[PDB]
Amino acid sequence: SYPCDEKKQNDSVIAECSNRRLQEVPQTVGKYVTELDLSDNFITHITNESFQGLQNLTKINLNHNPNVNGLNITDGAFLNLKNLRELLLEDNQLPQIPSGLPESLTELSLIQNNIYNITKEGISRLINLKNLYLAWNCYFNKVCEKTNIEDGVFETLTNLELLSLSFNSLSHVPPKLPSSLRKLFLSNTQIKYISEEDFKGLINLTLLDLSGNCPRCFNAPFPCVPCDGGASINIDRFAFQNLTQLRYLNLSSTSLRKINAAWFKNMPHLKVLDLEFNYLVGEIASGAFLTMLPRLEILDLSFNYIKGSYPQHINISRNFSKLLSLRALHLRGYVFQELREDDFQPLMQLPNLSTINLGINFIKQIDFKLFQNFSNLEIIYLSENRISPLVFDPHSNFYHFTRPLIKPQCAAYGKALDLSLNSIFFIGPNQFENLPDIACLNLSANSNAQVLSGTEFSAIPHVKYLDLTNNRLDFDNASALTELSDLEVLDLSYNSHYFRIAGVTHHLEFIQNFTNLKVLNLSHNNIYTLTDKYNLESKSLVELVFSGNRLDILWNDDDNRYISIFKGLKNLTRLDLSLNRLKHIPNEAFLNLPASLTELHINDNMLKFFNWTLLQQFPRLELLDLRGNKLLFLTDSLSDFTSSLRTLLLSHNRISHLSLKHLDLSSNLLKTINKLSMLELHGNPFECTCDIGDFRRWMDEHLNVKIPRLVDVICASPGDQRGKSIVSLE
Amino acid sequence: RSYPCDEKKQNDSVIAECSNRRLQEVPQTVGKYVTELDLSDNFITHITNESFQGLQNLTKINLNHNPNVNGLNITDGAFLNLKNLRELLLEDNQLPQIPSGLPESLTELSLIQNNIYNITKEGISRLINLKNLYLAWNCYFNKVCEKTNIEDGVFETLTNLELLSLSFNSLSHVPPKLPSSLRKLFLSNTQIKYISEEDFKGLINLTLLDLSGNCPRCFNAPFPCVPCDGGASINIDRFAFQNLTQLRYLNLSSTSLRKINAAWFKNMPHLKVLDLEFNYLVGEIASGAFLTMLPRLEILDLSFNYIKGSYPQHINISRNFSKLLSLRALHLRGYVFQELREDDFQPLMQLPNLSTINLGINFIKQIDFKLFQNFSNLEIIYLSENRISPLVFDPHSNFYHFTRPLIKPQCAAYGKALDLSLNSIFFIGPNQFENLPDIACLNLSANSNAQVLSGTEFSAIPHVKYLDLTNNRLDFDNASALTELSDLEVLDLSYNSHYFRIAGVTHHLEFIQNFTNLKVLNLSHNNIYTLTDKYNLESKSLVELVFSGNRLDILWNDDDNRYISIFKGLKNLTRLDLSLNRLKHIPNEAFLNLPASLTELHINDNMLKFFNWTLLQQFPRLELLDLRGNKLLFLTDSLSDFTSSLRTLLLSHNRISHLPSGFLSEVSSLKHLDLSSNLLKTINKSTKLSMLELHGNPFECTCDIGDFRRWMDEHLNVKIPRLVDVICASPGDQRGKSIVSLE
Ligand SMILES: *[C@@H]1O[C@H](CO)[C@@H](O[C@@H]2O[C@H](CO)[C@@H](O[C@@H]3O[C@H](CO[C@H]4O[C@H](CO)[C@@H](O)[C@H](O)[C@@H]4O)[C@@H](O)[C@H](O[C@H]4O[C@H](CO)[C@@H](O)[C@H](O)[C@@H]4O)[C@@H]3O)[C@H](O)[C@H]2NC(C)=O)[C@H](O)[C@H]1NC(C)=O
Ligand SMILES: *[C@@H]1O[C@H](CO)[C@@H](O[C@@H]2O[C@H](CO)[C@@H](O[C@@H]3O[C@H](CO[C@H]4O[C@H](CO)[C@@H](O)[C@H](O)[C@@H]4O)[C@@H](O)[C@H](O[C@H]4O[C@H](CO)[C@@H](O)[C@H](O)[C@@H]4O)[C@@H]3O)[C@H](O)[C@H]2NC(C)=O)[C@H](O)[C@H]1NC(C)=O
Ligand SMILES: *[C@@H]1O[C@H](CO)[C@@H](O[C@@H]2O[C@H](CO)[C@@H](O[C@@H]3O[C@H](CO)[C@@H](O)[C@H](O[C@H]4O[C@H](CO)[C@@H](O)[C@H](O)[C@@H]4O)[C@@H]3O)[C@H](O)[C@H]2NC(C)=O)[C@H](O)[C@H]1NC(C)=O
Ligand SMILES: *[C@@H]1O[C@H](CO)[C@@H](O[C@@H]2O[C@H](CO)[C@@H](O[C@@H]3O[C@H](CO)[C@@H](O)[C@H](O[C@H]4O[C@H](CO)[C@@H](O)[C@H](O)[C@@H]4O)[C@@H]3O)[C@H](O)[C@H]2NC(C)=O)[C@H](O)[C@H]1NC(C)=O
Ligand SMILES: *[C@@H]1O[C@H](CO)[C@@H](O[C@@H]2O[C@H](CO)[C@@H](O)[C@H](O)[C@H]2NC(C)=O)[C@H](O)[C@H]1NC(C)=O
Ligand SMILES: *[C@@H]1O[C@H](CO)[C@@H](O[C@@H]2O[C@H](CO)[C@@H](O)[C@H](O)[C@H]2NC(C)=O)[C@H](O)[C@H]1NC(C)=O
Ligand SMILES: CSc1nnc(CCCO)n1-c1cc(C)c(C)c(C)c1
Ligand SMILES: CSc1nnc(CCCO)n1-c1cc(C)c(C)c(C)c1
Ligand SMILES: *[C@@H]1O[C@H](CO)[C@@H](O)[C@H](O)[C@H]1NC(C)=O
Ligand SMILES: *[C@@H]1O[C@H](CO)[C@@H](O)[C@H](O)[C@H]1NC(C)=O
Ligand SMILES: *[C@@H]1O[C@H](CO)[C@@H](O)[C@H](O)[C@H]1NC(C)=O
Ligand SMILES: *[C@@H]1O[C@H](CO)[C@@H](O)[C@H](O)[C@H]1NC(C)=O
Ligand SMILES: *[C@@H]1O[C@H](CO)[C@@H](O)[C@H](O)[C@H]1NC(C)=O
Ligand SMILES: *[C@@H]1O[C@H](CO)[C@@H](O)[C@H](O)[C@H]1NC(C)=O
Ligand SMILES: *[C@@H]1O[C@H](CO)[C@@H](O)[C@H](O)[C@H]1NC(C)=O
Ligand SMILES: *[C@@H]1O[C@H](CO)[C@@H](O)[C@H](O)[C@H]1NC(C)=O
Repeated sequence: SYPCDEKKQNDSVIAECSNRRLQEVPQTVGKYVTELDLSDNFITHITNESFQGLQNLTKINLNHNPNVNGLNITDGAFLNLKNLRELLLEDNQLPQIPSGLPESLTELSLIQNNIYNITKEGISRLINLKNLYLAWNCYFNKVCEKTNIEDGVFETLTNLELLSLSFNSLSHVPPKLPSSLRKLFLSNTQIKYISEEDFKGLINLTLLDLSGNCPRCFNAPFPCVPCDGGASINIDRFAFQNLTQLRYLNLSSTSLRKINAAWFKNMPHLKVLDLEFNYLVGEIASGAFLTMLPRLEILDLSFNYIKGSYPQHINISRNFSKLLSLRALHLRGYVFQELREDDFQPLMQLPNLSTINLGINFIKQIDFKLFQNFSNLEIIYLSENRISPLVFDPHSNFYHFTRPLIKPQCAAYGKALDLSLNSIFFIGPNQFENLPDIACLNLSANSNAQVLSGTEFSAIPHVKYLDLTNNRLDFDNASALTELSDLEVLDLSYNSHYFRIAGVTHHLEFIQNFTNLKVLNLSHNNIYTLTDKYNLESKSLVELVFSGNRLDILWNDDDNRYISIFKGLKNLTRLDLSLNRLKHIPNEAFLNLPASLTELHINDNMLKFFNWTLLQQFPRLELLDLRGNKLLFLTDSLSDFTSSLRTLLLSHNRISHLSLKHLDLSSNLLKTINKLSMLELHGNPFECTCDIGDFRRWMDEHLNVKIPRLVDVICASPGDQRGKSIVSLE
Repeated sequence: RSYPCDEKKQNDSVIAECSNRRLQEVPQTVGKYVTELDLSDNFITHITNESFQGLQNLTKINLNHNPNVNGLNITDGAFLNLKNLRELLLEDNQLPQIPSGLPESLTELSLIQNNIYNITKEGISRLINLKNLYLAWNCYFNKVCEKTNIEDGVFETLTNLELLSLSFNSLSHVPPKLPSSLRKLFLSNTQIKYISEEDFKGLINLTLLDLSGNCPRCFNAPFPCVPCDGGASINIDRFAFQNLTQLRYLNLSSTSLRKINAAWFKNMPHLKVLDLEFNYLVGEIASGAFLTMLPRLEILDLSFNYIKGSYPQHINISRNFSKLLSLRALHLRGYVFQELREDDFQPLMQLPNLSTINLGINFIKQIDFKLFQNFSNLEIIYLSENRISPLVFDPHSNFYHFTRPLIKPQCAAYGKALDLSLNSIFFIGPNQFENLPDIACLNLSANSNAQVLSGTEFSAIPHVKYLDLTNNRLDFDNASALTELSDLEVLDLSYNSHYFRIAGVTHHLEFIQNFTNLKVLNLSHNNIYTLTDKYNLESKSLVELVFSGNRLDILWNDDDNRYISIFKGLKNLTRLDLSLNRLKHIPNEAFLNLPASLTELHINDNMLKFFNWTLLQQFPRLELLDLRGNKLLFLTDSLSDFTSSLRTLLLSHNRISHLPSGFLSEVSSLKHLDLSSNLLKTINKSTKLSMLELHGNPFECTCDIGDFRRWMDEHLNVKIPRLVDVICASPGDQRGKSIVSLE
């Protein structure tokens, strides 16, 4: 299956031809293929011969061609393809919409080109278009002052559901838009005024994006140019009167000081409202508009701080109690010093509020008991505040940061409190007094140097997932954290002494006291020696991450004190030993790794030899990861030593000569192959020669097996073929 | 030409540096003129009386850290031959006993980091000339030495002994029968929990006593630590120090002290330096009888005396601090408190010579900054690692008192220095610097500070000369940025990025030209890839631009050639750092538009495949050219035709495989040529050259090299370092031998 890999999905067969240095549309493409991904290549010309005799094609991706003049597409180059629905032509340095596109198309993407004329003929006549993407064409870099949209070019597209013109200079919403529209994206379009007539038709509209017009252009990485003065976007009172279906409204970075409550009079289903990066401190305090949003589930009022203002208190309108459907409130970057019980009274009566996001407010103190008064809080996000011890890609939501606030696997356990990146340099006795019952707690990165003694967390004893990463904690005391008898996940990654000094010693006895600890992460603790007790012991532990410590020192111990260090983890199935500067694992030591192991990582060490013999000791082992070592040869008789192994990763080793499903030998020193569904081989210095004919034939006799990056499976020698993919030659 | 050691003249005397050379024996190829021999950090296993035969003149030997990667075997009387041996260093040698038969000539002996548990007469008594004896670290916590045994009176015979260090051994009690000659006695970490009146006896000449780390304050300690019973402090008799009238330096750090007996200092009128770090003296700081007893104290360290879990509103400073009349530096780190008021520091305001106040690591939320106006000689206000908001191992180091300058000397040289690094100044409040004295040196490093600089932020301290803004998230796009500091000479904006760590950051560097006396600017690691509106840096004054870790590759592959002249407007620039800019190729005309004034050009750690040597003609003043760590393949045949000014050319870690014949030829304005770590197999046939570095090349040790070998012997002036690492790659049997080794 070449030159592309060809694969089943659904009832459709797919050709992945992305990122392979192709200089032309191959003619070696499977005839069954209905979707062709040619993205991120070096293709320069598309003609009506490029896709000849291929009626079946339904989707083509030509994005990012070519790399490192743009893409030349003849007139009617695609017209032949009677079934073409989806055509992606992003980042192609196109100067005009290609002429003679097939009427079959339902999705067309021309983002990141140089198209300044949206002409009928170009797109008129593509009546079947549902989704049309024209964003990022007349962006500030280079020639287009304004994007010329021929009058009524879209009125003919009466099935158009999505139109994106974001990141082009338009000045005004185009007239003569089809009523069929459901999602209209007009972010960053230099539209400083919205008339009553601009959206009058669009009854079916569920999403409107006007973000970044009259931007709040403060320290924004991307070019930012506000309207004259600090002037906000101008939106007519009745601009939105006929948009009864709107669910998503984005007004981020429109320099808004006032929000007209009449905008929402006829908008009873509004679900999500983005008001990040405006100046709505006043409006938050009064807030007529808040009574008009009884179905709002998500409100983002982030980064509406006033420059230079660090008020004692936040002023929350009482009208917030009228957001009855509110599930998530995002109030980052208001910036204020104190949160009192009373300031959040309006929110205490909202029945479905499960997320309060107060990140990046530099709050010095919070009256923490106030969070007891919420019936459905699942997420309290307080990262980047100042709590003390208590005694690019177009398809990104630029204005709203998009990944989960708290790691899903932590918040899964229950109520989550994230106090990362605050001032909690030690754990005060009253640190967690008056909190609700917390299951997930983040203390990451507080320069916290607490000597854990078994009393610090007793006020929230039902924590299940505890992130303590990037602190300077001492867990020598065997009672450390034992007050959390229900703890399942503990992350102590990157924990070191305060002074970041050479030395330190560890005592890991506290581990055994937990009867339900599942995952423990000790990565990059620079553990080189254990005190008094040389064995980790746990009946419950399933995953130990030990990367970035000094097992080289521990196992070269003159007394062999640590030969059985992990053996006491009787239930362990995953072990990470990466980055331990291992040259040689004493045979004995390796045999005393838990027999229960399922996944063993010893990558990025300096292993010169591996005793393959010992694998019989691990009947359950499925994955063995030995990447990035210095290994020289493989055993001839692997089948003797394991029946279990599915995946063996050997990339970045020195192997020069040659029951399971995946073998990675990429980036080794193989000159040839003499004589299971994935074999990785790229990066080996193949001697492209006839000896190689054996292996070549083997490839043809096993098409099911996947070999990725064939294009990077390269002849090194002799000189005649060097740099040539082994497959092309005969 | 010396081998294996490098030999040099130091003062009057000749010296051999044979450190870290993988030697497996004491060489016999050592210069006869040599009086000091450094064989440290090698693979030597045996020292016999033959090791140093024919080196009578040796005065100092360093055998430290032999061997590397069981210990060093020294025969009896191995050194006895050497009549002039004064200084013998035997550190980290895994020795089990003091070598027997040491020469009586010794004045300094160091046996630190070994396994010596018996300090015997026979070992050292009768080395009557010893002045300095170091026996620290022999019976530490790790391994066998349960306790360390000192034969009675072993030191009484050493009547010239001035320094005795027994730190980091288990002793339990100060040894008896110590010579009166002692001036410095180090007993740190010796498990000595009690000090009697009799312990210091007749040590009337003593100027330094170190008792730190006995009954340690163990909390969170970086190194293994064992406190005494309960939280008990060291026990020091009232009269323990009554006859130590000369004492100048007393170290009581980490002795768990709650109370300081003022009678300890009754007879100690000259005490200069007093270390009390890591104790529990919060109470004593508030009352502090002892403070009246120290009129000549210049340095007081009361750091890290915080109480566990205590974060009091206020610090309580005794009025008795006003009796420390000679005080030059006060170190009060890690007391930990929330607020500093004017009144709290009244006692210190009247001390005439107090020039350093060190309040690092106190997590102070607010300070009444006007209070520092009331000090006549403050040169250093050190406030790192506090919580100010916006206003609207090596045994020869001090183990307890962190030793480098608090503030970079080159910053503090300009004047009063204020260090507010690692605080909470996420923006610059309008009142940030209201009420400060006149500050010349200011550190704002690492405050997550996202200020949009507009030319007003620093107007209350307008005479700042050295400004460190590193590791913040500042915007200096406004051309008025920092212009209120018209006297600014040094600006460090290293590691400045957007708050949200989102990339794509654009820059405007017009503000630079406003300063008529800006000398050094550091824009390193700002990931600058594009400039808005103005594409030229311009300055009449600037001498040094550090531009490392930006994207000149992007800037110079500009399709419009917008940045061909980017630096040309820096008319006075003499040093430019272009390292780490991912440069593959510098457009010829971009290189020509680098300032002609340049004296030092660094383009190292890029990916240069080619270098247009011809352009060096445009730089008649260029003295240093640094092209290390690139991908360069060959050298022009006649460098002399392109420069008559170049002294130093660094080409380490490049792909050069052939030396042009007639190169290194003609004009020789070249003193230093570094071709180490390249791909040279040999050097053919073909100067004021005085250093040639060649180590790390895969030399082909077959007979053709003989040319180069002979050339070495015929040019002894030319220094070639690391000859031991100038190594045959081929043919096998020669591989791994130094080429000088070949017959
Ligand atoms: C300290 O050490 C701990 C434990 O190792 C680290 O925590 C783990 O981090 C890993 C990422 O390293 C997490 O694994 C990732 O979880 C994602 C979510 O998984 C969902 O779907 C799976 C399907 O099986 C479910 O099992 C699961 O319940 C979730 O609903 C996955 O998206 C990731 O998938 C990965 O594998 C596939 C290949 O099969 C790839 O296609 C993906 O791209 C990706 O590589 C991944 O599995 C794991 O969840 C974490 N565990 C815990 C307890 O949090 C910490 O990160 C570490 N700390 C630090 C600072 O390093
Ligand atoms: C942003 O950019 C600036 C400018 O580069 C950096 O500040 C400079 O940092 C360098 C070191 O990285 C400083 O250079 C060092 O100065 C030391 C002090 O020198 C004293 O003694 C000499 C005696 O000749 C005098 O010339 C000098 O005036 C001082 O009295 C030197 O000790 C260093 O010497 C180096 O060279 C010799 C080789 O001959 C070696 O033996 C030394 O060990 C060492 O390698 C060195 O010259 C420079 O002084 C700083 N300048 C300023 C203005 O501050 C900032 O570091 C940078 N910021 C960041 C975050 O990188
Ligand atoms: C203004 O706010 C609105 C919300 O009110 C916001 O609209 C959202 O835009 C984002 C980004 O363009 C859309 O997210 C995409 O959804 C599509 C369709 O299902 C997917 O193709 C995308 O996922 C792919 O690509 C991702 C990243 O490139 C990958 O991570 C992913 O695996 C997929 O391969 C992506 O999720 C989102 O649909 C809309 N919201 C809607 C339609 O309701 C708008 O972007 C805001 N404006 C700005 C400038 O931020
Ligand atoms: C308790 O406090 C006392 C001071 O009251 C302190 O004594 C000091 O010890 C340090 C460390 O040994 C000494 O500083 C050294 O002085 C000597 C001689 O002049 C030098 O050899 C040392 O420099 C060498 O090493 C340095 C780095 O290791 C290098 O910079 C240099 O190149 C040299 O190779 C170093 O400057 C100091 O002499 C004494 N103070 C005296 C004698 O007054 C003692 O260390 C404290 N105790 C503990 C446990 O910390
Ligand atoms: C606790 O807080 C830290 C900081 O917010 C989180 O660390 C980030 O993790 C994400 C997602 O895995 C990474 O992509 C980022 O690089 C990390 N950010 C920083 C600032 O280090 C961490 O995930 C949080 N822990 C939990 C369980 O939610
Ligand atoms: C400003 O404060 C920062 C942090 O205190 C100083 O940064 C240290 O610089 C020294 C010497 O160059 C290094 O050895 C340390 O590793 C640095 N620490 C950190 C956390 O970066 C900086 O030197 C100070 N600036 C001045 C001018 O004194
Ligand atoms: C907090 S009120 C404020 N006033 N000036 C600033 C920065 C300068 C103008 O952009 N900030 C501020 C605001 C925000 C949102 C963050 C993240 C930071 C670091 C600082
Ligand atoms: C100062 S109050 C305090 N109470 N317990 C601690 C840590 C436990 C001591 O081993 N700290 C504290 C003290 C210091 C000195 C620093 C630096 C930190 C981060 C915290
Ligand atoms: C609006 O959407 C509905 C589906 O609810 C559809 O039937 C109608 O035709 C759409 N309006 C158009 C295409 O103008
Ligand atoms: C709260 O959530 C439930 C389930 O998602 C839903 O039925 C209910 O209507 C929501 N409450 C409001 C006021 O919307
Ligand atoms: C092993 O861990 C699993 C979870 O992965 C758990 O259900 C079980 O309790 C553990 N088994 C034993 C024998 O401890
Ligand atoms: C692997 O180690 C075992 C010791 O348990 C030994 O018997 C065997 O010889 C080793 N195999 C190899 C190839 O070194
Ligand atoms: C004590 O010190 C002085 C030098 O400061 C000296 O004159 C006297 O002899 C010394 N005592 C000895 C060597 O016993
Ligand atoms: C202050 O310093 C000067 C010069 O360094 C010195 O002469 C003077 O004695 C010192 N003052 C006191 C009170 O010791
Ligand atoms: C440039 O700086 C140098 C110091 O390198 C100095 O000698 C010269 O006077 C300065 N010239 C100007 C014009 O500032
Ligand atoms: C270097 O550039 C100059 C242009 O000034 C040109 O004359 C010369 O040929 C170039 N040399 C090389 C080796 O490219």
